[PDB]
Amino acid sequence: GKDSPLVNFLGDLDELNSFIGFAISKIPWEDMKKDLERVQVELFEIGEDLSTQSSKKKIDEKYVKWLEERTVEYRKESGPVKLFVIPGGSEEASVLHVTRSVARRVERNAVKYTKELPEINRMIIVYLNRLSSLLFAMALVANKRRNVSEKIYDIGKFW
Amino acid sequence: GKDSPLVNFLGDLDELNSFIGFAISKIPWEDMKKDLERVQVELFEIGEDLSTQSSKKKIDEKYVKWLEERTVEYRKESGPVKLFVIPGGSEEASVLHVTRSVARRVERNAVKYTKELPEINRMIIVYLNRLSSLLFAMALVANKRRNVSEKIYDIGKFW
Amino acid sequence: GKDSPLVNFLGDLDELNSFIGFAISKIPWEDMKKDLERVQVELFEIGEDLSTQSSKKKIDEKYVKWLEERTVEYRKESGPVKLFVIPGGSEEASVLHVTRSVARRVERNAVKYTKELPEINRMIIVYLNRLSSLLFAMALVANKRRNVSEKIYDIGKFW
Repeated sequence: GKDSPLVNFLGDLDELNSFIGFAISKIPWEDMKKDLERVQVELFEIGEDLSTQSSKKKIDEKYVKWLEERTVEYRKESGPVKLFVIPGGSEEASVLHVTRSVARRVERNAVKYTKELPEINRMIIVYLNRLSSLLFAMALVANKRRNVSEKIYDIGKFW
Repeated sequence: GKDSPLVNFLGDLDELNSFIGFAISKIPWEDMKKDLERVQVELFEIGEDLSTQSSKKKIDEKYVKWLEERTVEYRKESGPVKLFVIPGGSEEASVLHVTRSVARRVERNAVKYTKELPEINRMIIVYLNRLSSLLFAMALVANKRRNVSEKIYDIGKFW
Repeated sequence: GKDSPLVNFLGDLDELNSFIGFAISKIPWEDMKKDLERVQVELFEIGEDLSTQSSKKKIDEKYVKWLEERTVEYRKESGPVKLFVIPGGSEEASVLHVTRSVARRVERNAVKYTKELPEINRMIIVYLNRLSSLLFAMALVANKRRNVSEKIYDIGKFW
């Protein structure tokens, strides 16, 4: 039976994974390609965690850790940015922002699916949350590397 | 708490805003880039309207007006087109059509969110409706500027 | 009245149709462009089937047949591939995978819409299911034609 919470969650993961594959094909920098390729493998691990109630794979803090550390490294390169950043700029940053918004849609759906499947590993939602911040940091670096300035809808805070 | 109607509406606005950022990065014409960049700022204003029950920003008829006037200008350039237009053609028109279909998805979701949040400013749904027609008109002009003919699934009407 | 199951189904078909239009604009091979252009026309026929309770157009086995036969031809060219394929590679295969994941989202939604509209022609869901496999086969051929190797998250089976 389809349309189930599990099938839909796996479907959302695949959609996100496919946009990531598209971002990788449009980004020329090896550091970002390497990081994103690791995320794709881990999205498959997340799917196996979900599909086997954490029996075959179990997402834990180390997965989340790596996302946070890479996020810190990209931000070190881009430097501080005013919030909010209007998504866009270089085609590389633009595709990363699209991918980021899809990751956020999967994150919201995951919270909803957890209501129907309380057994879902909570670390999965944390991973998804950290992933969107990593994608955001990568988009900032993409524009910097492309000599493109960030467009801001200024709310008075910076990151 | 996430998964709420407000958080989901804001998430949909961000996804649309990100596709618009992607369309801008793929379009070489300054008139379209200028118009789309204004829409991105206004999507942030729409988000603030929603988030503050129209206290900090309030979408009104003038926002919608500008969308309609620009729509008329693009259509003046493309001339009449038979309906239905099969989405595609130049990469520029194709990305505009994708963006248009996402705007329509946000518009439908907005109608659904209004059921859970009757306080939402109705002008927001009107803005979203006009935006998809503007994106459609821009896609027609994009193909014309690219010497690409529109593909038609003819229903006997023209616009 | 919007937000209805019919309006949402038609909206999902349009979103899928628009991504297909985008994939066509990014693919240089005439065989794939021809096949995808036929799918776009048929998505409009599916919309008319839905909108007229199969009165004006009626999706039947021959539609599905053509999808399966073309799928077999692309697979003959790509040869066998290990599963699971991590979506991505060439920009052509990447956009095809994104389109494939959207087709799968429309397929899942269709199952849900059928619950609210039991009159929907069941062959429509079958068509959507076959379409995602065709898109998958095309993505394999796209990478082969681009000298790009498939990335695999190996589950021990091949197709």
